Amino acid sequence: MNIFEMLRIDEGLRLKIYKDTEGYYTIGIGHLLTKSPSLNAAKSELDKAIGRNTNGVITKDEAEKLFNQDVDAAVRGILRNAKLKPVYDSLDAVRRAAAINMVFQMGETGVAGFTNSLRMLQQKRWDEAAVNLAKSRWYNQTPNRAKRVITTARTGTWDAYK
Ligand SMILES: [Cl-]
Ligand SMILES: [Cl-]
Repeated sequence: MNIFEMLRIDEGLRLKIYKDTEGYYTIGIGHLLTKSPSLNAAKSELDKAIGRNTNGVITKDEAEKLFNQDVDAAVRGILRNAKLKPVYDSLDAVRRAAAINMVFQMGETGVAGFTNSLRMLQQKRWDEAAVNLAKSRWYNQTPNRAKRVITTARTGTWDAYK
């Protein structure tokens, strides 16, 4: 298991513009296109992202390209973030995959927020970070995926994904 296969499971793959859980226009593997209510602002964002006139439809390859750029951007957002980096640097490789999952889904600003959990993760207080992470909108909105990420953080194993 790795961060790519982990996220591919959690986000699925979709070759046509679609709406995410929050109602936002998305495509491929969890690639947010826009928060605007326009299928047209979205077809616009999509085209600019792909470099061609897609008509709201992309291939596996294009989707994978987006995916790769987004995992890359999550990692880099973590490493640049003064709040995130040290927590991240302190973790093992499995747990790191979890942090990355969180960032890809909710953005660096969101996670950077989770102050208390961050502190407990760093202190390697596993059970408690898991309890605190659950007290969030995130968990309440997408509980099964959140449970998977949270077990990954708690345990340091890929159990939840096998
Ligand atoms: Cl992009
Ligand atoms: Cl879910």
